[PDB]
Amino acid sequence: STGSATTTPIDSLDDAYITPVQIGTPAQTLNLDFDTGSSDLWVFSSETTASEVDGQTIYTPSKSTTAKLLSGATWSISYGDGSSSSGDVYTDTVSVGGLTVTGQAVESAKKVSSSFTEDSTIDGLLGLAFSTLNTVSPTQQKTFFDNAKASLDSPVFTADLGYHAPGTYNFGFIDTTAYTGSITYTAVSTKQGFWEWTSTGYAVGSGTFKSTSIDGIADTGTTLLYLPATVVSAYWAQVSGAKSSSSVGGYVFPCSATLPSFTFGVGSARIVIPGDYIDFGPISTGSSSCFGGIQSSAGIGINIFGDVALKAAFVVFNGATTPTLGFASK
Repeated sequence: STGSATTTPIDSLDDAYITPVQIGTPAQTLNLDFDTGSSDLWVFSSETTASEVDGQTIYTPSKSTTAKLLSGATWSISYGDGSSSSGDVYTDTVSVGGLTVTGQAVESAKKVSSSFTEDSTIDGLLGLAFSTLNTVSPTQQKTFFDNAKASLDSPVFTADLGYHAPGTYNFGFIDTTAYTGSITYTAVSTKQGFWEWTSTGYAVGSGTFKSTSIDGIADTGTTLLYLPATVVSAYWAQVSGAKSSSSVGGYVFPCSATLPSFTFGVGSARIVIPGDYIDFGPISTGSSSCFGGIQSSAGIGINIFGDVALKAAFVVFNGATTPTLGFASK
């Protein structure tokens, strides 16, 4: 089997992407944030604290003839930005782009952090990291991908995120028309439960490539590119007037600037992030200070290849017995 679904930015900055997902019988379509950095499929629901729901579409398990309470199961998750959610668990039929999993754990939120409440466009998250990170207790649950894997034509999914435009998540096949050149594959460590890999270096604009190993995770659920302070300083030093602002919470730059590109290495291959992808716009409405799309990972504890990086590539998440990650230009 295969599936193919379009993913759409939630706003004009590509702050996140939402993908429609069918849950239950009859189908209830919710728009979920597909998240290769976590492993829980959770939704706003009829059980979510009412004051914490603000425009989201909710899953109502009592209206699904295939929903079943997973008795005794609870979940609770915290993301690296401080966002969180928790609740109980149902199993139900879940379909993405024509690919159907029966008995999928659908984690119903009883509580969500304000950061989720305020995102009216995001009805929940669909985790695509390794199932070892799943937070359901006392019986850990499998991701949608893990459940689908054996039925898929090939045990892979691909992320093809757009810049200020829709893109595609495919399951079970590689669309050879969706990228240019060849796909370069690189090793993955699953020890921490993430799609963790090692970039071979970087370049700033038209500068020379610096060969250096940068361990990080491929995280579709993180907006920006978080890299070591040395790398990030080297980038922003090429933008007149750019500076790290403690009050704002990262690097800002004059909105009048033209940003240089940023290149990262994948083996001997190179992925180029155009400068425009690194512009996250005014820090507040009407400001001439703009927020940068490349930020320091210092104090996160891990480097994160988020959407800024991933949307410059066609990315293969290869879930074979020994997982790997593939990147192609597009």
